[PDB]
Parts: sequence; C-alpha cells; structure tokens
Amino acid sequence: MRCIGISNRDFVEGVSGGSWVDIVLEHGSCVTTMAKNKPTLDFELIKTEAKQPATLRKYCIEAKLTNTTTESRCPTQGEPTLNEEQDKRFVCKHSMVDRGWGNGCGLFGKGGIVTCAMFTCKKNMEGKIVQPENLEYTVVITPHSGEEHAVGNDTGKHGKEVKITPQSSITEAELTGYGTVTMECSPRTGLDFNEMVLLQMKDKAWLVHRQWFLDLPLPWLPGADTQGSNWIQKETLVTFKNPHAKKQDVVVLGSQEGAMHTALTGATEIQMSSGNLLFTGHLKCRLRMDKLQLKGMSYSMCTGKFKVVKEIAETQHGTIVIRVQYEGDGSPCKIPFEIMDLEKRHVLGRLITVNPIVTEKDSPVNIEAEPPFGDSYIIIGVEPGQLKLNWFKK
Amino acid sequence: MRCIGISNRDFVEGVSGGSWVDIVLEHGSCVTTMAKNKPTLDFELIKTEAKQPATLRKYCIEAKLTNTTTESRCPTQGEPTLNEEQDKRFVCKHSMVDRGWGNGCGLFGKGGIVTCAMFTCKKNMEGKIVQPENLEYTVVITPHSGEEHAVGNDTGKHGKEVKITPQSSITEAELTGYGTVTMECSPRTGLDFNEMVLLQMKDKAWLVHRQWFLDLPLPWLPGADTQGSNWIQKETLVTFKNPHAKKQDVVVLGSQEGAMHTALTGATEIQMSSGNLLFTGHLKCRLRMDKLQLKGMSYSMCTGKFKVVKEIAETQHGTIVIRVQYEGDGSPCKIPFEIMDLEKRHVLGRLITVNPIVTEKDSPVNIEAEPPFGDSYIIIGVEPGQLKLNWFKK
Ligand SMILES: *[C@@H]1O[C@H](CO[C@H]2O[C@@H](C)[C@@H](O)[C@@H](O)[C@@H]2O)[C@@H](O[C@@H]2O[C@H](CO)[C@@H](O[C@@H]3O[C@H](CO)[C@@H](O)[C@H](O)[C@@H]3O)[C@H](O)[C@H]2NC(C)=O)[C@H](O)[C@H]1NC(C)=O
Ligand SMILES: *[C@@H]1O[C@H](CO[C@H]2O[C@@H](C)[C@@H](O)[C@@H](O)[C@@H]2O)[C@@H](O[C@@H]2O[C@H](CO)[C@@H](O[C@@H]3O[C@H](CO)[C@@H](O)[C@H](O)[C@@H]3O)[C@H](O)[C@H]2NC(C)=O)[C@H](O)[C@H]1NC(C)=O
Ligand SMILES: *[C@@H]1O[C@H](CO)[C@@H](O)[C@H](O)[C@H]1NC(C)=O
Ligand SMILES: *[C@@H]1O[C@H](CO)[C@@H](O)[C@H](O)[C@H]1NC(C)=O
Ligand code: NA
Repeated sequence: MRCIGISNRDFVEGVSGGSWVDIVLEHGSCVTTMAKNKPTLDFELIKTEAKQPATLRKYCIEAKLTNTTTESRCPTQGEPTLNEEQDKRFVCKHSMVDRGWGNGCGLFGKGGIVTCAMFTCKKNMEGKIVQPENLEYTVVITPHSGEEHAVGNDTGKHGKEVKITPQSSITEAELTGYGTVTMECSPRTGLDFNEMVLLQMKDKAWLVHRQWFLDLPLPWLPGADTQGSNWIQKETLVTFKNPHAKKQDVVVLGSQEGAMHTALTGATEIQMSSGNLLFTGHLKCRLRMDKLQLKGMSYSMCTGKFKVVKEIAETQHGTIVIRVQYEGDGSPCKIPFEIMDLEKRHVLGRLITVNPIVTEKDSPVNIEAEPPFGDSYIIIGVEPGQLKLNWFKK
Repeated sequence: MRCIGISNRDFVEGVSGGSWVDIVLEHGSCVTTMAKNKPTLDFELIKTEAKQPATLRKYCIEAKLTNTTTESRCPTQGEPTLNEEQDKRFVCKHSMVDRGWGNGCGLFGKGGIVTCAMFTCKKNMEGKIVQPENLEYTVVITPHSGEEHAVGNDTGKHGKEVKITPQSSITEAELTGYGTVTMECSPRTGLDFNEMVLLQMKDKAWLVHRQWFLDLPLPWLPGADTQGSNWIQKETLVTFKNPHAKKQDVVVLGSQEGAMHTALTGATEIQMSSGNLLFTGHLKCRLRMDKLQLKGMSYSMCTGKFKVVKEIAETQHGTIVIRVQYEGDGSPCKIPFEIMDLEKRHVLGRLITVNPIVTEKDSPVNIEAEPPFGDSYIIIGVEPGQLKLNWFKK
C-alpha cells in the first residue's frame, strides 16, 4: 500500500489466466500489481547503485601556480635552461626579451628566456565508466495488507527489500505470509553505457558522452593515476604573457566549476548520495506469482458490523481508500466489501486491495477499491448494520 | 639614455627651425627626441593612474546556500508561507508535491510548498567607471648625459619624473643642468570612457563595454551598496528542483570566476597593481625646448687621447653605443667625435648623444652615434692617439 498517494502510480493486472505479469519501474514511479486470486502488491524501485565504476580520467578544474622561477641568456648565448623544465609538476615556456647594457649584456638584441611555475591542482572532476552488468537495483515490495499504518507509509518497515542484478539470474521474493513471488529482471537503461561517462563534482553528478568528456580542454590525469601531480595539458589553465619583451608572466585561469555546470545544461543530471544514486532507467521485470497465495482463504466472512475509522478519500487516480474498524466478535475473519450500483442490484466496482480481512478487534483495516465513474455504493459488512456509504467518481 | 636597448623605440626630431616637437608615448614605448643645438632627450611613460572611479555595479561570481527551510500545506489549505519569503538575503520558490494519508493529509492531491535558502556571496567582481579628466600620467625624462651608467638604466635615478594631467594646463620640466622644457599634453586614449567599464577581479582587470557588463547573468548589488547581502537576481546562481513532486531542492551554481575569464577573451586586458594600472593609450604631447640649452658649450675640445672602455655595440635600430675613458689632463672638456668615411675626408654619420663631454679623468662616457649603412669610421679624440675604430652597419 506504499503506492497509495503517489502521483506516478501505474496499475498492472495479470494476463487473464497466466499468473505472470510484466511491470516497469523507475525512480519516482510506483506500480500496483493485481492478479486473479492473488494478493495485490506494490512495487517501487528504491535505489540503483553502480558497484564500483572505473575512473576513466580526472580533470583539474581549478589550480594554483607557485614556486615560479626563470632563466635567461644574453643575445648569442644559446637558450636558457631550468631544471624544472623537466619536473612534470612544473609548466614552462621559452620566450625572448630585449637585452643590452642597461640590463646585463654587452650586446643589444633579443635574448632568450624560459619561465616555469609549479602547478598544483585544487579541485578536480572525475569522469567514470559504469557497466550495466554490475548495477544492483534495490526494490521494495509492499503487499496490500490493509494494515493500519500501511497506506502511503514509506518507512520500508512494511515491504520486503529485494536486491537485484542482471548478472544474477532470476531473484526470488519471500513475502512473509503470502508465500513467494519471483522477479525476472533485465537491464534496459536509457542510453548506452559505453558512449556515456559518469561525471562527478563533489555532489552534482551527470552522465555525458564519452567523447565530449575526453575533449574537455582541461588539465588531466589518466584514471590509473595515484600521483596526482603530473597533470597533462597543464597549459589549458596557464597563460604566458610577454607584451613588451621585458619579462614573461605565468597566470592561472581560475576555477572552471561553474563553467562546467553551465556546459552541463543539456546533460543528464543524476542525484547521488556518496554512492547511492537515483538514475533514469526503465527497469523491466517479469512477475511469476505461482508460489504466491491469498492470505486466509480459510477464514469466514465476518458477521458483525464495521465503523468507518477514516472517511473515504479519493486518490489522484480515481481509486478510493477507506479505513474501518470491526466491532463484531468474529475475530480473524474476512470483510464483506462490494461496490454495488445505485439500487444495490448489480456490482460496479472492484477491490484494489483484494481480499480484506480483520485480524484484531482493535486494529483498523485499510481498503482501496476502484469504484466506477459516477455514482455507486460502497457496501461494507453484512445485514445487521451494513454500511452503505454512497460515492461519486471523477 | 634610458631608451637605448628598448625594442619599441621611436626617434623624434625637431621641426627644422622651430624648437617644438610632438611625441607619442604609451607603456612599452620609448621616444628619443633631438633638435638643433638642443640636448637629446629620452621620454618614457612610466604609469597611467586613474585617481578614484565609481563602482557602477558589483556582481557575485560564487555563492553559498545556507539555513534552508521550507513550509508546506495539505491539499486545499492555501499556499505555504515562510517568514524568510521576505528576508532579502533569502531566495525562495513555491512549488507543489503529492500529499495524502501516507504523509500527513486527509486528502490526496497536489499540496503547496515553498522553500527558502540563505544566499551568501563568497567572491565578487566590481565593474567601475572612469572619467579621462582625472588621469595622472607619470613620465620620466632621461637626457642623453653620456653618464657612465645611463645607457638603458631603468632605475629612474637618471631622469626627472614628471606628473601630468589633461586638466592641469601645460606642465614644466626642470632638467637639472640643461634648463627647462615644457610638455603640452592631451588625453587621446584608445576607446571612449563612457561606453567602457573597468571590470576587476582581485588582479586581472579588464575594460569592457558598459552594456555587455550590465547584461551579465549574475547576482548583483547597485554600486552605492554598503550592505553586501541583499543581492539582486540571486536566482541566476540558484536552481530549484522538484522532479517527482516529493520534495524541492535549492542548489548553488558554483564559481563563475573562470567562466568570466573565458568570456573576457576578446576584452581589453589591463595589468594593475592595486591602483596603479598600465593602460593602452597614445598619450600625445608637444615639446617646447626654448628654455632648454646644451650643456658646457663653454668648454674646449679635449686634446688627450681616449681609451675604449666598452667595445662598440650595435642596437636594434642601427645605432651604435661606445664607452670611452679620457686619459688626457684636459679636465672638464668636450670629446671630438665624428663618423667620417673610409678615407677620413668627408662626414657620414651623426651623434645621437649630442655634444659629448668628459667630466672626470676617471668617469667613462657613453656615446650613441648613428653611422651610415655600410662602412664608416668612428674617429674619437685628436691626432696624438686619435682612435680610428672602423664599423659596418646593417
Ligand atoms: C509507518 O510505519 C511505522 C512502523 O510500522 C509498524 O507500525 C506498527 C505500529 C505496526 O503496525 C507494524 O506492523 C508496522 O510495521 C509506524 O511507526 C509506529 O507508529 C505507531 C503509532 O505512531 C507506534 O505504536 C505505538 O502507539 C501507541 C499508542 O497507543 C504508543 O503508546 C506507543 O508508544 C507506540 O507509539 C509504533 O511504536 C511505531 N513503530 C515504529 C517501528 O516506528 C508509523 O507510525 C507509520 N506511519 C505512517 C506513514 O502511517
Ligand atoms: C643604474 O644607476 C644606479 C644609480 O645611478 C647612479 O650611479 C652613480 C654611480 C652615479 O653614476 C650617479 O650619477 C647615478 O645616478 C647605479 O647604482 C650605482 O652603482 C655603482 C656601481 O655599481 C655604485 O658605485 C660604487 O662603485 C664603487 C666601485 O669602486 C663601490 O666601491 C661602491 O660601493 C659603489 O658601489 C653606486 O653605489 C650605485 N648607486 C646607486 C644609487 O645604486 C647602477 O649600477 C646602474 N645600473 C645600470 C643599469 O647600469
Ligand atoms: C617552493 O617555495 C617555498 C617558499 O620559498 C619553499 O619553502 C619550498 O621548499 C619550495 N618548494 C618547491 C617544490 O620548490
Ligand atoms: C543559520 O543556522 C545556524 C545553524 O543552525 C544558526 O546557528 C544560525 O543562527 C542561523 N542563522 C540564520 C541567519 O538563520
Ligand atoms: Na669633399
């Protein structure tokens, strides 16, 4: 009954005869499955967690230049040389400056120069690759127990959590009391997982095109990196200025954080809490309910009368939910429940929460029925005090 | 002699007769002025400092969201309300979420919501407006004294520093020993100063178009601001997400520092040290040298012989510089110096450092002459030991 109250709720019914039903889940969605002489169940896909992707690459989006040093030579004295010219943490550039008496040389002319500054990354992205094979989809199955606090309760303490993997065959489900049901799940994500890379920025984390990712004009380190200093293309964030041949300067290009966001507009976002993300993927599964069995078809209809505990409420999908309490002595019994017509002649509606049964003189029961459009009557209980609440749909 | 050794060096000669000469300065440039029976002078424009512009506006390029709070209502209970909805430091957004039994309401339907988060700026730009009238151009005048350490010496301790302003009439120049010269300067900058705004980012500071500046999609405060909290358009850096009608989130758009740089590519850069900038502007001035007079035309040519102290060096502009020392007893006397021809008959070159004179038996003298293309002979001194150094130009 977890679905009762969710906007994006899909109702799925069993193939007339065959106790097999196909459903589709996706974060922000809910599915209420029904099947002849079978408990009504609610399925929701909690989380979709990639186990441990691989760091394809690692871009630096903000750096600091330090320990700047420079070497120069007089005209006709060959190129300058700096040891740092070989230190992978340093970024260097050769250039030329005017030289003459006024500044150390006996000759006037363009003299060679070379400047180096130590590049230290301050913040970095981290593109990653995920393989559908290793995607553990968690799914919570909440049966329409009718339990007092079940309606819309998203605690989890009402359904049975089930872990699933495409590379884990067909998984089984133990529904404490109803038996067992089995799910035949297959990946079937939105976009390809090879052409797409999982980019991450301390919190916001998208999913972009492999190529676009790699073409990013930013200092980077190959995934297999551990050093975290020998950045490739350090100059994509470093600029060398020598305007009047006097001196040469090295500058930082400042944080690219926002620029990345600004460029990840069309990209596919993906909320994620340090490892448990909430993707976008139609996770299809097949349901076998052969081992599933109604609860207590060994009980007898109740004879006593019921007291509406919580007034009939209509859901965003035309269904109605009502809560009632049993006052009869019957003890563990079934609740009479029909959606008759205006004259109590025929039947016009169906129970969504199939086979309603009281379990304790003092535990109210929640029932979700689906009345027709227009009028109908919700007839609950039997003759002595039979509630005959009227209703109008859509 | 400060110009000797500078690449961008312009030689300016006086209008045959009139002792008035027009020169143009700009950072990274140098001008060597000459005029019949007048000392040769070198002009360089040290700095161009705007006195105190006005903060047109102040954009925030990096912010932090804090103290998030939210109010919500059940279906058919009117809009939610937050006190912060009125606190100018807070950014808020109304929205809708599904509600029903499972989460507090007796009805199922879209319930109103409103979320607010306190916006705190962390880093900011600061566009500014400058008016030409108040631009104090500093200019250093270094005469061709011939002084031992003058060639290319950029210490300043050789020339006389002169402050100048368009709104300061015509300025006078006291050249200790040569008399006085006067400069008639007029603004004449590159671009207009109304259509352009002086943008600044902790060091890097450009000059962009007023409109483009103001159209920047960034939180901002009117220049006259002192508060520094009631930012306008805070949402240009704040995003509200409510994907599944469950909850609504507020997020920061992260630093725009680099994005601004990346967008200030075509813009006009402007190095600046906390107030003293180095602009781009052809500062034209007119020179009156009437009160200027050659030095020591009361001395007599030396008779002794000279010793080349620093070998003849050629500059990036065909001129040659030589340093010699006097060994004669003559004391304060003039140095004989001519650029004769291959046969010591006629004259082929001119002195740039006009009227060379020794001043101390032990103080070498620097002379810059301009020999012709091809051969010529630098004849220094007189008969007894007259140096006859030969030379080849270009
Ligand atoms: C969502 O579900 C949680 C937990 O579900 C269990 O609730 C119990 C009562 C039972 O129905 C079991 O089958 C469910 O799995 C609900 O949390 C429970 O809340 C109730 C009432 O708020 C608590 O019961 C007791 O009530 C008496 C009143 O006479 C008090 O004196 C007791 O101190 C106690 O509160 C119970 O302790 C809670 N148990 C847990 C696990 O938290 C929750 O109320 C429900 N909410 C929704 C969405 O309806
Ligand atoms: C650029 O100019 C500075 C200062 O200019 C003055 O230099 C003095 C010498 C004189 O010519 C005056 O008219 C100039 O305005 C030069 O700095 C000076 O350097 C000299 C030599 O390096 C120093 O002179 C002395 O030399 C004797 C050697 O016998 C030593 O024993 C003394 O200790 C002393 O060094 C003088 O002190 C310096 N003065 C100043 C103000 O620094 C500088 O060398 C020159 N450089 C270039 C670009 O050529
Ligand atoms: C960088 O410069 C600092 C400050 O002078 C010094 O302490 C440090 O040892 C230098 N480190 C490197 C890598 O050059
Ligand atoms: C913001 O929240 C902090 C942490 O609870 C609190 O100390 C502070 O007083 C709050 N300030 C504002 C402006 O709400
Ligand atoms: Na002749």
